[PDB]
Amino acid sequence: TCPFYKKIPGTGFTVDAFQYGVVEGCTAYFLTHFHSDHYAGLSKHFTFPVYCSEITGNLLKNKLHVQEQYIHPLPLDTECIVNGVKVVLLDANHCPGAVMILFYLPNGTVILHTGDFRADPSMERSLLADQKVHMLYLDTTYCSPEYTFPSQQEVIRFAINTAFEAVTLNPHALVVCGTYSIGKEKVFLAIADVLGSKVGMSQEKYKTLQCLNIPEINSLITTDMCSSLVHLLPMMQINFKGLQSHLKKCGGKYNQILAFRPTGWTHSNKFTRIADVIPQTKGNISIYGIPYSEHSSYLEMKRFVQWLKPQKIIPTVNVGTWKSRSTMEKYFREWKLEAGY
Ligand code: NI
Repeated sequence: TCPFYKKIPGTGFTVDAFQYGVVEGCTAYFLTHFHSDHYAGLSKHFTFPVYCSEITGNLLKNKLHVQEQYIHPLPLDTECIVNGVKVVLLDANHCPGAVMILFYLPNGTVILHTGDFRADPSMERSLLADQKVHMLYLDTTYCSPEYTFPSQQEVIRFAINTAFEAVTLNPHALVVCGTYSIGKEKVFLAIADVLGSKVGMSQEKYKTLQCLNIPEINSLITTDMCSSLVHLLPMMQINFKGLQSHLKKCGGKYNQILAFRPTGWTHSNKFTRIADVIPQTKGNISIYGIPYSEHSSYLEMKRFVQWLKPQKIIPTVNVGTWKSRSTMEKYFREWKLEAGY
């Protein structure tokens, strides 16, 4: 049964609600982005209208084989009418194709659903600036002050300089980057650009990347592993055993691996500056864990919400425990009293 925080009152609409069978009263199903916790339940047998971005629609058609007649892509930053309700899709600064959705209810209420997002001050100059929002359905993944991490720009700087140093010291080193979903493509693309290489990968991952409208992508990626000195591997293989086994397959082309594991936040963020990060090393294999996040830090979240001044907030992440829910409500009240709304 579909939970309340996936339903949009006063409409026939649901958001990221594909795993509950046929939802009673739902005339249009919105999908914020192509991550499996959110698309869970879609397939080629789905026969209700799906509303999403153009990129999310390319992935629905090519990866899950949803038939074209049920896929309704919408342009961003553009007022659209769906089943007689005005909607707009905004960039969520999450993974490729990820959107937030503004719904303009017939009774005059305005609702923003952020999907998954990384809040940024640049959102304060989108179409959000123009009007009041009554209810916010908020990605609260890191809604606690302990959750600090660097900008994406600082993390990429660390990774490019680390990779370029290693391979200039040893021209026979291979760089490996872990992946399990779309998102975080800047990690491997930035590293391959500084090394003058294409990124090599499996046929299934190359397929996924071809759906993403990334400029000049044919120049950046390849399924020919032998021509490439940056390889992508499934995240599960990013460990000493998996990497040893990969090096064996490269036919004595390489004598060292440097590997990156993009994570979200980890507790070593509570102690160590990005500058000071060191790898785990066994023999000729080193593994860096780097805190590349596609969700808001606590401070980024707080700034967006205090700017938006919503009348009511409905969390969409960490809603399963009483202690979580109570923690989040406390922070929302602090933010409200501090800013005066
Ligand atoms: Ni996500």
